[PDB]
Amino acid sequence: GRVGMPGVSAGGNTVLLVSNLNEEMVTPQSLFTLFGVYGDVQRVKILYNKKDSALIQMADGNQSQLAMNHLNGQKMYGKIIRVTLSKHQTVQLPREGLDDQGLTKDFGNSPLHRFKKPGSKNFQNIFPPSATLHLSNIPPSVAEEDLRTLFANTGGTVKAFKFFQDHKMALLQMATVEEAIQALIDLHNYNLGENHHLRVSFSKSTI
Repeated sequence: GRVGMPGVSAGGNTVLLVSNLNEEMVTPQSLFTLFGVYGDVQRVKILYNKKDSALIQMADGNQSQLAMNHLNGQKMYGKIIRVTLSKHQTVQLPREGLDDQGLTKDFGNSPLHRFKKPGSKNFQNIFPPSATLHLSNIPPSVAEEDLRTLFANTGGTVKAFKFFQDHKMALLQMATVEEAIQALIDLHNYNLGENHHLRVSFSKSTI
């Protein structure tokens, strides 16, 4: 085992509340890979009842408070993206994963992620943002010829792409860290190929 303490850095709540959204990226995979790159993630949900808000579910023990503090005011797309630890009961999704309505997203199957606890490929339980964007996914149906249109809409003006010649993985460079985080988030699920974005993330390397 690796856990058994009588508590954790959040409390055992497995939830993370968010506000001040743009309603233009805080719904699809983009938000899910946001909290999915800033740590482990259990689920997602969105709400608009007389107020714009959303909710994520996480491992609430060493990444939800970090992601909370750093995303609570980073304006990486055009909004304060307010964030806090939640204060109410967890979600329930007794349905297949969409609560038969769609405002919920039991995407915990991580169909675009392979994150794990510290011990390999990570040693900080989260990933800090940088202008460099390392990945695994380079399908034969999207390459520079379509990645051009992708980065041409992410936020920067480079996404310098460099890829292997004996594997299916690569790396990208945005012009700045803010558009870097928002660019790999925006394209984290954009390739439409057999590798269907195994992942994109930050690295110490450069291009």
